[PDB]
Amino acid sequence: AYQYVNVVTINKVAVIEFNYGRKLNALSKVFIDDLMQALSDLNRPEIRCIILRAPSGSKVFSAGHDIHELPSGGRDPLSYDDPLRQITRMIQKFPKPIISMVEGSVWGGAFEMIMSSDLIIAASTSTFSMTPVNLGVPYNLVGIHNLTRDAGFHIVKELIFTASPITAQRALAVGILNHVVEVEELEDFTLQMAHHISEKAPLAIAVIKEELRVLGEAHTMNSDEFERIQGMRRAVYDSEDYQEGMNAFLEKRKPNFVGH
Amino acid sequence: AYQYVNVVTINKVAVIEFNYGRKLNALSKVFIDDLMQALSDLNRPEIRCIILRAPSGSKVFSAGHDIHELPSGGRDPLSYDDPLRQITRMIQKFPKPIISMVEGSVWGGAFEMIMSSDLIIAASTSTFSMTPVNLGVPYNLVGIHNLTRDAGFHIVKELIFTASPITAQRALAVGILNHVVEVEELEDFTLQMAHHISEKAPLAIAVIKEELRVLGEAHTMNSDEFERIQGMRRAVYDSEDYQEGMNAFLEKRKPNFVGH
Amino acid sequence: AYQYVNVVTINKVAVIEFNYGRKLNALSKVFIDDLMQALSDLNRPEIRCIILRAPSGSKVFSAGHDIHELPSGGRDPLSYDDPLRQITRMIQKFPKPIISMVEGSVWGGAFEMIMSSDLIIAASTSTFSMTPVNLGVPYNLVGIHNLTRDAGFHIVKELIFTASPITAQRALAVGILNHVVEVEELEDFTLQMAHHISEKAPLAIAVIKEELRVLGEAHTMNSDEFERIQGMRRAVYDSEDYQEGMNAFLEKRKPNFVGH
Amino acid sequence: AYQYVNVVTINKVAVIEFNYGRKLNALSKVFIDDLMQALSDLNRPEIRCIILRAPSGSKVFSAGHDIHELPSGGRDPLSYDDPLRQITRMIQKFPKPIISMVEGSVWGGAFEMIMSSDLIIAASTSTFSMTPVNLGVPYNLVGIHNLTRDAGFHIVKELIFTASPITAQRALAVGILNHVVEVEELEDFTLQMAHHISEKAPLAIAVIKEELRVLGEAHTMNSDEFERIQGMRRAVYDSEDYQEGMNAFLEKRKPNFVGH
Amino acid sequence: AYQYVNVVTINKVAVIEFNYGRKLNALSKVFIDDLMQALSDLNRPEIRCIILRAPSGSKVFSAGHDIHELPSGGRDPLSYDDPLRQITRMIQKFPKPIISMVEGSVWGGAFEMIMSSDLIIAASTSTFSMTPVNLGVPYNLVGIHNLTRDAGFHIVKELIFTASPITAQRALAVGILNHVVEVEELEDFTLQMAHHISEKAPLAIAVIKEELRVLGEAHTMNSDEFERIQGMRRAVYDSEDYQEGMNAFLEKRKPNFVGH
Amino acid sequence: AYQYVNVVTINKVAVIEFNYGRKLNALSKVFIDDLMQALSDLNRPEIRCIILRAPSGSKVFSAGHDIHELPSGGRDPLSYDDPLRQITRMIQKFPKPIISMVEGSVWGGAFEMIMSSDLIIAASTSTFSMTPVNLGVPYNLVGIHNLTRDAGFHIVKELIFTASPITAQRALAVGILNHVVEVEELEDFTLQMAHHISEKAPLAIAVIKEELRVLGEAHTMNSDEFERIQGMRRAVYDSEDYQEGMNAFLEKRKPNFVGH
Ligand SMILES: C[C@@H](C(=O)NCCNC(=O)CCNC(=O)[C@H](O)C(C)(C)COP(=O)(O)OP(=O)(O)OC[C@H]1O[C@@H](n2cnc3c(N)ncnc32)[C@H](O)[C@@H]1OP(=O)(O)O)S(=O)(=O)O
Ligand SMILES: C[C@@H](C(=O)NCCNC(=O)CCNC(=O)[C@H](O)C(C)(C)COP(=O)(O)OP(=O)(O)OC[C@H]1O[C@@H](n2cnc3c(N)ncnc32)[C@H](O)[C@@H]1OP(=O)(O)O)S(=O)(=O)O
Ligand SMILES: C[C@@H](C(=O)NCCNC(=O)CCNC(=O)[C@H](O)C(C)(C)COP(=O)(O)OP(=O)(O)OC[C@H]1O[C@@H](n2cnc3c(N)ncnc32)[C@H](O)[C@@H]1OP(=O)(O)O)S(=O)(=O)O
Ligand SMILES: C[C@@H](C(=O)NCCNC(=O)CCNC(=O)[C@H](O)C(C)(C)COP(=O)(O)OP(=O)(O)OC[C@H]1O[C@@H](n2cnc3c(N)ncnc32)[C@H](O)[C@@H]1OP(=O)(O)O)S(=O)(=O)O
Ligand SMILES: C[C@@H](C(=O)NCCNC(=O)CCNC(=O)[C@H](O)C(C)(C)COP(=O)(O)OP(=O)(O)OC[C@H]1O[C@@H](n2cnc3c(N)ncnc32)[C@H](O)[C@@H]1OP(=O)(O)O)S(=O)(=O)O
Ligand SMILES: C[C@@H](C(=O)NCCNC(=O)CCNC(=O)[C@H](O)C(C)(C)COP(=O)(O)OP(=O)(O)OC[C@H]1O[C@@H](n2cnc3c(N)ncnc32)[C@H](O)[C@@H]1OP(=O)(O)O)S(=O)(=O)O
Ligand code: NI
Ligand code: NI
Repeated sequence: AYQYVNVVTINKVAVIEFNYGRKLNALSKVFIDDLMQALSDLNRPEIRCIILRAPSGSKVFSAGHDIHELPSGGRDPLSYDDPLRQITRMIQKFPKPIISMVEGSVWGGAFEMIMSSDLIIAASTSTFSMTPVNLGVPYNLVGIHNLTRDAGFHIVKELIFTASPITAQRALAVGILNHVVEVEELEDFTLQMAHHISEKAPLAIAVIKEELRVLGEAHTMNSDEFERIQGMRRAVYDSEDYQEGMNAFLEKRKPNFVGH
Repeated sequence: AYQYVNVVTINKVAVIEFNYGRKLNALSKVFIDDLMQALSDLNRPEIRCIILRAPSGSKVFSAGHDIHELPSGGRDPLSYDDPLRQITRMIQKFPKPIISMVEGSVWGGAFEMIMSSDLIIAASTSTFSMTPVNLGVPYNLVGIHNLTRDAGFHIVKELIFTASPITAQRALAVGILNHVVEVEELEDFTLQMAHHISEKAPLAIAVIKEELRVLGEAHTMNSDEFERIQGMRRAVYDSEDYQEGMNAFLEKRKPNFVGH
Repeated sequence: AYQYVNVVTINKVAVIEFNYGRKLNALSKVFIDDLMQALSDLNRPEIRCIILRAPSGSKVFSAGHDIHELPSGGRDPLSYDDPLRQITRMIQKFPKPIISMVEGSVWGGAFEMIMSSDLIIAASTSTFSMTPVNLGVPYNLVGIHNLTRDAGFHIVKELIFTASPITAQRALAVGILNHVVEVEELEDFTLQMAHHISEKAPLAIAVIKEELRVLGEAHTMNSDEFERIQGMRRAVYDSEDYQEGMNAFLEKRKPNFVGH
Repeated sequence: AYQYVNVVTINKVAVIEFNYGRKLNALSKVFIDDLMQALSDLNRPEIRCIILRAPSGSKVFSAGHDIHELPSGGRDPLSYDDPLRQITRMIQKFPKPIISMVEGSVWGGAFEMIMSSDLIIAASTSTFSMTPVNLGVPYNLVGIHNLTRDAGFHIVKELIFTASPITAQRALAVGILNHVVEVEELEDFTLQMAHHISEKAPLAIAVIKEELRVLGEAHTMNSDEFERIQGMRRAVYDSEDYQEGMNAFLEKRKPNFVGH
Repeated sequence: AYQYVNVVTINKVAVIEFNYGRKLNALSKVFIDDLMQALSDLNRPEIRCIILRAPSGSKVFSAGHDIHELPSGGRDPLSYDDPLRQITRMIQKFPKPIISMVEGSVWGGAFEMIMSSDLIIAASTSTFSMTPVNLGVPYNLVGIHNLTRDAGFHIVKELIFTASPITAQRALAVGILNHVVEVEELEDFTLQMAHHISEKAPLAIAVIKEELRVLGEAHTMNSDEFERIQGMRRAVYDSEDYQEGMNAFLEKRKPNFVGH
Repeated sequence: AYQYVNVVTINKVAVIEFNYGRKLNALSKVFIDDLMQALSDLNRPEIRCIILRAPSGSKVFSAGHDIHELPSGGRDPLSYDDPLRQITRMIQKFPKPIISMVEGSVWGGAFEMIMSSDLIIAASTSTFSMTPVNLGVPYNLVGIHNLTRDAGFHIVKELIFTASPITAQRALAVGILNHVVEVEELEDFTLQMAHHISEKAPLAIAVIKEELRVLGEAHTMNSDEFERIQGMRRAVYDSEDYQEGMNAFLEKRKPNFVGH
């Protein structure tokens, strides 16, 4: 029923499995359109819990935002109706829990996507990287905020400023992951927890989830502060460095950033 | 001088011990009113630190809200002057440190109560559960907010959406607990910390505790957002699921939740 | 060049070494003025990352706020223009990452200073304490807020109410520190990470740092609540206890606090 | 095409005329559902400006909330999905200007409804009253806020505390109305302005309307404050006085309020 | 029963008449303490509306803050527990409408006091001046906020930057006053309105006043911004100019301000 | 001296007169850069009050934003460092009162500019229009906020949705202006007020001006609401209507807006 995802229903749990292996489940507009369609189709009282996953044995869970779909320069790369912006809002507003079940490496926007979900259960061999400083991308306020609700600020700044992968074991220690399991146990450990959640009161889960969403968003600022940040972001997406970051990825080389 | 608590004073440290074991120290109106009177009576310059505890050897620290006293009549069960709501505000505004010293199992409202205190020191055998999804209860914004200042969002959502107990060891790992001690060392570990705090400057403690309280509360939202959440909560406490949750608990059977 | 700091530039990384061992790198105005000038002078495109350190082998990283300079004539000791308040603003607003590379003991205002920095890498023998309750100091809102973005509320309250030192191992476990290494590896580990950061896109680093700063600050309150807190702080810095704390420190004796 | 409104379209201007004169255009659920359906049907690119009006010659523009549909005792009479609450939100979110063109007397909820619209043009004989204090109604935060964006606090508190009618001339003087015109010129004057607005850029109008909506709503408070206000409101809608106010209106007698 | 006020109650209305004309009803601690005790004594269910007035034929309604009680030698003149700050909070939180019935001239803190009240009815010969720039006083955030809810910013800035008296006619036109009437009608007009308000639902009045109070207060800012403003205010109350403003007032001469 | 403004000092008052009559004082980058330099040059203790004026006899006070300098499409026209955005911040943060003394017609950005000033004194023949809906411009949040602190919402929505001029008399009536005077009296009346202000306490004026600025900006919102607004603004500046509005102005014809 979808080109880019496969949905299986097990009792009251729906498992949405990525089927975009040819672009390593990059969050291209058409992939995200199918994932959002599949979530919408599952917004029914007989479904009580969602699992997001890559196919069994995947080396790459998701390669993150489709770098080819980023603008060439002079345009905001992460505007409100960008597909990554759409899917994080939809996950956060969805009235059922969404568990990210992670096998393989997770990159950039895909790391934000799983951080926006309710629980993360990961393989012992999974790895996690936050990548805008590799490309010169001015990440947006909402996107950064979605990275700050689990690990502390020092941990988050190390992840973003180094863009270095962290292990599942370190991700568990700093509070990013709920559980780390051997890859052979991942699917059944995650399904056991999803089935348990599915026996609980779904209207209580939905309103508690919404209350947590609203409290998590409730860091408020005045208009001048937001427009000041937007002007800083524009200077970045106008920079030579942003174009060097895009070109280095296209030419498969290490970018040379100079600070303009 | 109280029916439902025993108070011992050791120089500048006051220990408030639950005396409601008949009802597993459930947070009934008469128990909370005594606990609040005892705290009020200890608000004197000669007292510098409070310890809350269950009696030595308790299997159950507190069974949480008295489910007989939960409003069933399409009436908000966690309104501003509900005893649980009163005691958390009082604990948080109290100008001395309050340490929860936990032996036995902690449930629901009693988990929110210890989370509202300043430090938690627990026995290695103690266990912790947050239970509103078991009953279909739409936990209130302030109450949920009180669960979000220690562990991360993914961890909080696991605790609430599963309603599964966690060990003291996991509660320490995720940042809920300050210390975990062998049961036979719990009382003297907690007392030595309370005596030590009692040597420090009480006016500096009080103003710093109050500054943390107001920074912790300073997640702000507009009226529309609050009224929208209140409407969602009312749809939950009006639901058939909420009735089924209450009735199943009291009739000692598994509830059948349907999403209405 | 600078009287009170030494700067070594290695490729794109600047290492700022404290040179105030006379007062164990206490935050005297003359020392902070030199540190802020040295930071300002490093705000140039060819510098990509800063390390702050005490001299190799230091027993004391920083002894904290200069207690001789703390106002005890009954004015606010932590007003907006105080050296500690100035250096934390400058570190947070600095468009390059600032890593605190810690060897030795860290006290009070120096603990707030490293908490305000982006990443903290510490020696396994380093120790950390937050000390206002030893002196009767009413720590200000911004300074307390700077302590709340890494460890949870319960842990922060234990640190502040006890003013007890914690080990590097505990500071890592509770999420204050990024990494703990053997002293012999501290320069190698820290420089490797700083050089790595220095290959990344500096304009993306700067805007994301600023986004995190403004999100971190975005706990808002009304004027009445601020003026109320300021009145409570005044009552503390006018107290007999505050004079007793200051005198006790200068006379190298134990303060006796009485709650006025 | 509607039972309770009549819609006329003149180029880019739509006039929605009430057709509920046998209940004096009271804001009953059936009337408001037709009004909201008519607005939704007009959310089309070629419609640029809406006028809301009562029929020509109306003595009563609207008698406000249907007092027979106000919750009798114990339920919030002004919950998020109450019809008055739904229509003010829809008017304010609607991406085209909505002009209230007022002939006759305006009461209670209907006064809040025209205040929620973008412009008010009124007959010289029109009158305005805000009536919750006649009935003992605890008007909700969003609804009170909707009355505060035109005239000052003192003038708003006079209107609500007295429940006395003001003339169109006073309503113009204090900043509630845009224009006052003789009743024979009201339709022509309002249509000329609507046609003129309709020549302007609709996407600029829509985004500026939405910017004003969000700035108007951006009075934020913490969860405890909202829950405290909700507890005060519940005490009022649980009061003897609230029952007495409803009873007195329906028995056409002077209420006897006693402050419980 | 009071030295500095006279209270008369008829039916459900109380009139608090100032009795401190030998000091032109200056807001000395002893006068504010009596006014607050009189209002506290009237917080009874049978009292439903308060009027504040000067005696019949007063030239000076209130000469404002007693300049003799303004702190010199570097304390904040408008700290949270200053009598003017206490009375404005008490009026705003008082669960009954408070009408200011004004005959004569209104100065400085007394202008803030009447602005904090619910309605102002004034004689046609009344005059109003806001005076901090006369004395070099850094008016506090709450106090300035209390002046912004009636007239627009440009008008408020004219009143403050000029310190020039405005007529009752102009005060009515700009939205500061509810009504202006000839002196001989002032008491009859105000009593008619107070007695009319006292027949309305008191619990509805109280909750709506409190909702307006919290919405009015709900302009929120971060800790840094409040601390930055406080540093600015301290520099002013530490200034040459502030000492010169007070000295000039008490020596009955014109200050020479120099901007230090 | 300046190419595009003329500055006169009279005692402690500085008058900045526009000298760009060949472009009807349009807010070009070269003009704004000169006005800002002149303002910065006058930030001196011997200057107490600023007046902004057009030359005596001007038909046009300012034609507003230089339409030639708006970016053609796909670019935000009112970014943080746009000249209009810069000048309004600088006027608002300027520690001396700035009085707009208006002869002639005021358009668009020039209307936002005088609104951002402290007081407006205008000739009886002056006229005022706010014009973004003539051109299809998505005005920014800060810009709109600057139009909301004087007149009420219904009045501001009329001015913006119609783009029709208002007279000085109506602008006085709705709270936009301080004073309207005959053109022959304008200069003398404005100078007398400016000289009067110049004898008051400048430090008190500066801190109260800054308090008002921050209270004025203190309408706060979460990141998502800001980014949702920016997405809407970008849909407008990407629109065919935006291109049509600019092309119509250039080609001197009536635009044909279609809603995309
Ligand atoms: C902008 C935001 C964002 O999400 N950016 C994307 C962040 N993602 C990344 O940085 C991952 C970039 N890719 C990689 O590091 C490697 O391709 C990955 C994931 C490790 C796996 O390496 P492999 O050697 O197995 O495969 P290989 O290098 O040959 O690539 C296979 C084909 O897929 C392509 N590819 C990979 N990632 C992306 C992507 N994110 N967007 C678009 N295309 C992608 C890659 O270029 C290659 O294409 P072909 O050469 O045409 O076959 S931000 O950075 O968070 O701000
Ligand atoms: C509503 C909020 C809240 O705090 N709800 C309450 C959450 N509390 C719980 O879920 C704990 C429920 N109870 C249990 O799990 C077990 O009773 C525990 C506490 C482990 C005790 O086990 P035991 O085997 O020793 O005793 P047993 O199950 O036989 O129960 C003995 C009698 O105590 C009763 N009881 C227990 N808890 C409560 C309660 N919270 N309110 C009212 N009654 C309670 C239980 O019904 C039984 O009563 P009898 O039938 O008279 O023997 S919320 O959920 O957080 O939103
Ligand atoms: C107010 C905020 C704050 O930052 N308070 C300060 C917190 N700092 C402290 O508690 C550390 C106090 N210092 C010490 O305990 C000792 O100096 C420690 C670190 C244990 C090291 O002992 P030593 O015997 O090795 O060194 P010694 O005591 O002789 O000091 C060397 C010279 O520097 C001086 N010194 C030290 N600390 C400070 C300080 N915080 N402020 C001002 N001066 C300090 C110390 O007095 C000595 O100077 P001389 O006696 O003149 O040689 S708050 O508390 O966070 O609110
Ligand atoms: C909850 C909010 C709200 O909007 N409350 C309702 C506010 N509306 C009012 O207070 C209007 C009350 N009614 C009146 O003042 C008069 O009925 C009105 C509008 C002036 C016109 O008087 P008339 O002489 O032409 O007709 P008359 O008074 O005899 O009543 C005709 C029949 O209609 C009825 N009626 C009127 N208004 C309402 C209403 N809002 N809800 C329900 N019924 C209403 C009135 O009771 C009478 O009924 P019958 O005697 O059976 O024919 S609140 O108050 O703002 O909080
Ligand atoms: C500090 C805040 C505040 O509320 N400041 C106070 C603002 N109040 C004023 O500026 C009013 C100052 N006073 C005057 O303008 C005149 O005294 C007024 C009130 C018009 C009355 O004129 P009169 O000719 O009838 O009486 P006269 O000028 O000779 O003074 C009578 C005696 O009372 C004294 N007086 C007056 N006002 C105050 C005051 N606010 N605090 C302390 N004393 C005051 C005045 O100095 C004179 O004193 P003696 O000659 O010693 O009997 S602030 O400025 O808003 O921030
Ligand atoms: C975008 C923001 C903004 O500030 N927009 C600009 C708003 N300003 C306007 O709409 C005013 C546009 N101009 C007019 O209304 C009239 O040109 C004005 C002030 C009344 C004077 O008309 P007159 O008949 O007296 O003289 P006339 O029109 O013949 O002289 C016109 C020459 O000057 C030019 N002009 C005028 N205004 C501007 C402007 N704002 N930017 C650029 N050029 C302008 C106009 O195009 C014409 O040029 P030439 O005749 O070709 O030399 S927004 O709209 O607030 O968002
Ligand atoms: Ni927060
Ligand atoms: Ni406001």
